Amino acid sequence: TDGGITSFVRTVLCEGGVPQRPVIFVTRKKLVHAIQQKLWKLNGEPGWVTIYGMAGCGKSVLAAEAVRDHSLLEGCFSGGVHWVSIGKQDKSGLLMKLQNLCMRLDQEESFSQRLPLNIEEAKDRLRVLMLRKHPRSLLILDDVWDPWVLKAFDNQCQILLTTRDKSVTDSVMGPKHVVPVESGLGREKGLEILSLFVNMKKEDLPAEAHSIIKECKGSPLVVSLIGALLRDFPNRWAYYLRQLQNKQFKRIRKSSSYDYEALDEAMSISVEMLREDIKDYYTDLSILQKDVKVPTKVLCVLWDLETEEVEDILQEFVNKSLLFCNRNGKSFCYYLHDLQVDFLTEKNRSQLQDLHRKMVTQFQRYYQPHTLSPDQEDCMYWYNFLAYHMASANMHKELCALMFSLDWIKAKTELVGPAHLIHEFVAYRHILDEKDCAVCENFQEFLSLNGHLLGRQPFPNIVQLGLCEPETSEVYRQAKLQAKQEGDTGRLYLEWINKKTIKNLSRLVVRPHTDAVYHACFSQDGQRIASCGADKTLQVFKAETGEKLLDIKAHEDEVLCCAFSSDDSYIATCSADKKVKIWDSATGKLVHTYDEHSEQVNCCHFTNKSNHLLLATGSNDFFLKLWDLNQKECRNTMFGHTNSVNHCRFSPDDELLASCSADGTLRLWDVRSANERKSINVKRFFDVEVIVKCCSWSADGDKIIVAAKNKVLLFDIHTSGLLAEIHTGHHSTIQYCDFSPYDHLAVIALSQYCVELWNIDSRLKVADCRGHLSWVHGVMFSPDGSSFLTASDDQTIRVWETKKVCKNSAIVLKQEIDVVFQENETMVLAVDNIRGLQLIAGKTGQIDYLPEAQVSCCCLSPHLEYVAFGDEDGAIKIIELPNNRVFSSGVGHKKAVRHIQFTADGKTLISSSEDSVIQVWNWQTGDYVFLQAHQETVKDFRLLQDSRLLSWSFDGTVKVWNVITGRIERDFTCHQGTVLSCAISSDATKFSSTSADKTAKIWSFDLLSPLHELKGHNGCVRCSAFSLDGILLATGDDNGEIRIWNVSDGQLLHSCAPISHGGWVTDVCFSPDSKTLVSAGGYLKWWNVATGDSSQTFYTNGTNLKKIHVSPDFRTYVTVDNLGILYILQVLE
Ligand SMILES: Nc1ncnc2c1ncn2[C@@H]1O[C@H](COP(=O)(O)OP(=O)(O)O)[C@@H](O)[C@H]1O
Repeated sequence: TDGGITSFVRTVLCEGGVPQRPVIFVTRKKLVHAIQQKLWKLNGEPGWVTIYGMAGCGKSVLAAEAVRDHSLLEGCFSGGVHWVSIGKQDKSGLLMKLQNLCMRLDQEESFSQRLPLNIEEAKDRLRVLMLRKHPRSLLILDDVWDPWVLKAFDNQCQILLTTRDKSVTDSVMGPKHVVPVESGLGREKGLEILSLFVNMKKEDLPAEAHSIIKECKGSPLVVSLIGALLRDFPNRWAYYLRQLQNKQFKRIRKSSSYDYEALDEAMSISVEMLREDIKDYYTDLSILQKDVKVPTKVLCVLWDLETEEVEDILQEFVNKSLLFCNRNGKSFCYYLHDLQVDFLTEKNRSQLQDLHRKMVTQFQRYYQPHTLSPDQEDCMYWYNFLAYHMASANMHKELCALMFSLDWIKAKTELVGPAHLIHEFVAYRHILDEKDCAVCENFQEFLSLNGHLLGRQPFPNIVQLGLCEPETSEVYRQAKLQAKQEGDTGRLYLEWINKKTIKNLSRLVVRPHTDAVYHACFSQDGQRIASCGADKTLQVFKAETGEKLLDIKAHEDEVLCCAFSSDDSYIATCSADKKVKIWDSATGKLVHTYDEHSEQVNCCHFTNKSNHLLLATGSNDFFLKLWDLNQKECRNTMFGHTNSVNHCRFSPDDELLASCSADGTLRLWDVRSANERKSINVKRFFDVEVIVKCCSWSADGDKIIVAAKNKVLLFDIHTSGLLAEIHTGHHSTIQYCDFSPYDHLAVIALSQYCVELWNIDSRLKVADCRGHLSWVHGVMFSPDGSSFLTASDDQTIRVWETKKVCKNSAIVLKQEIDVVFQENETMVLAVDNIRGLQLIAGKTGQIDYLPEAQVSCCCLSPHLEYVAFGDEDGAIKIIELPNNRVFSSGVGHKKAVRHIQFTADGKTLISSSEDSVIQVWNWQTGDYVFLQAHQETVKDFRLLQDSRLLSWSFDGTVKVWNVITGRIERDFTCHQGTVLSCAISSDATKFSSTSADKTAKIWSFDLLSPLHELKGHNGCVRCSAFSLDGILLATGDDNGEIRIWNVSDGQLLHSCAPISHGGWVTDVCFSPDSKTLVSAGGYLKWWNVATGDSSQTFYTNGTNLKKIHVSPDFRTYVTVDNLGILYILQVLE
């Protein structure tokens, strides 16, 4: 003990949160220095300095000491040090930590307010604050347990960690050091501690002294604890040596209790000597978890006391080394050494539940779940632990009542995201929703769909989101009522009416993982399903009900794939730990492991024939391996791939092994000899590198399908010919697929939660499977191909039945639709996502299908009775509804048909395509009027007053044709490039403005020049509308911007346009009242004329909307997102 401090060192250390010396301190200069050395041996270059050793040997104390020396601080870590206490943590654990470390480093919000909402984000937000804002700083990781935790700090920093396992760094790259600390000190130093505690000097130290140290195994933690006794009870020296002698401590699980012995004893004793009043307070600390510094306030409510008092009480404990604590800034928080938490938990075992119940009880006697303001020292403790205690006390009614509440969700998510809660629901499911209710799933699904929204600023009206759930959901009822209980307050909640129809409701949905699901598959008889994800476990459940069957902890790192053997007798799993494992599918007992791959093994499939029993594995190490489960050894190692082997399947006729890799090849090895028979280079891309993934065989084993970037390809196993090439979801990359055994069906997880099954041979999409709003990693058919499963990042696994999914339906449409608001109801005609078009009557299912050669655009004749449509090949057809059959085909159009509309009257059909003519087919007669704009291409058009028609091409030109007399009355050149949209002033028509990459020039039809150029937008206008007379013209920006302008030749009124939109702003529309402006782009969003927006609500699952259909009453809306979901909203009662 002494002084190396410098007031500088002080501040730097107090800032980084570095705990300060113990009650009694004894230098260990020999080691302190050794560490420091390893620290300079870092230089300026990032690295790792590890201090390892048995618990309580002093590792923490040592660390804090190393950075307590100006000489080392300045000129080395000039930027300071940051102490992060971590301990044993799971994914949610580490987030709670990182979140905290982030509230610390960005105290000013130098780079965004709000904490990170997940580990991945957090890691990033940190790699910045550390490589600027805090450059040349030392990070202190205290008590690291798993290697993956360091993998989040592995961002070019200089880190000094403490750990019991000297192997937590085996999973990290970078220069690494080590500094072993002996389990215990030396009799001299040991004696020193006691010497300093009792107040003597080794000389006057009783005989037992040299003998006591021997019992405390030289462990500082233990020694201090005892030295604390001998101090508070100066006579009983030989007495205590005796107690320490015979460890009278009896803990269940007798067995091999290491560090316990000595510690348990010292603890048992010291605690027993606590005054008969503060004795029950310490017992209460048996619910204080390992690695969790508790703020004072917590205990005040626990013990119905007040700040000062509590602190004194707890100060007594700290004085005996029964409790530790450090400054969090004025307010104090107290922790416990991991070893003591174990002591207390073992001792007071049978009271734990009650102690947990005592907490919560005192939390309710003082707070409300959704009331705690973010200024309370204990604010955090409650959010991330209130749920814990309730369940640790096994309180159904209490817990349920907290989780099954939007207020809690809203309150918490807004503070820490939905990450944690999504975990809680899985964890506490058992004690949570049981009975017969599904109120759990409801909230469980609720968090899936909107998880992406919750926590993100601006915090989304939780009531709205809840209104978009099934009527039959608690989430809905809670939100609905939350609404009505406010009826009239300048809000108005839109209410998705056809919410019912949409939602491809899958026959079954399973939630058994706490992290992303990477792969899942059916048992050979299809009765069961096994799924393995990033949560490190192997899971199995009945295919029929999701009824959990097995919950194994398969690996020590993410599980990339899993499969069943030919007789479902086994299940293998291969993971990132580079191991492969075999399990008894019945009992789940490990039936041996095979570690031989260098890198992570991705592929693992068994032989199909019930005869032989082999396992094939592909790995990032470029090899493939055949294992003979009937042998403790590998059987073959196929060398050959140029890159990572991503997939492999045995042929039905077990003689061949197909293999798929990143080296751009498909390959057929010969099982019986592990020899490469063929290799098929994938060269269908325009030298570029391509990765092939999923790759299954045909029924006869004579064909193989594979996926590469945007395509699925069918090869002839023999000739090696490409028998087919279907192009998938435009331009993205197929993440996974699976070929059925019938109907040449193929299911592929397109790109990001999009799932569509195609028909090879027909080379056409058959169905759109909408079920996830988070990445889909895997997907596959049951063995009879009667159904398929979906595995995703939203950590769910859903089972679908093919038949039901492939049936044609109005659940998913294209964005080409037309609506007719006819008072008593709404009517939507839409181009089906696969074949024809649907006559959807909102406010009633009444969906009527009309098949057709895949139309390209729709059209409704006011009065219904007739519907018209565009064609890919240019065809035009009117169908008459009253009959629903007899139609007509008016010849014309080269390119595919774009816009298409009926005349005011039911006769004549104006239509445009991708060329410069506008067909005016006055059907019924057979007459035609052509408008050779001679432009380049008619961008679009729209009917006008009396048989007059406004038209704009992307040549800056806008014309005013006359139907009946294809005569260009007016012709303007209002822009030097594509005219994107433009509307009329409706009222009168004195005005009709444009918008076109640049600004929004507004005019009057007459003056062959614009009234005034509005060069406001920086992104480029894409839409606009005139106030229903009013005197305003709102314009849509290509960058979510949207300025309001005034009908007065040219000005620049208020630019209400945040983003802190969600991509583009493809539409606007003033309200009759000329006060509320409705907007649509990445989502709908209402505003308030003249500064400030409004009901910024309604987030649609999908984005990139186009044209929002408001109605007369401005109390009904219809739209369609790129997810093909039909939104028919309508202001609440
Ligand atoms: N050098 C020391 N001098 C005095 N007490 C010490 C010393 N080292 C450790 N201790 C005691 O042990 C405790 C710190 O233990 P710690 O270092 O955190 O164990 P671990 O290294 O396994 O995390 C303190 O409460 C203190 O009383």
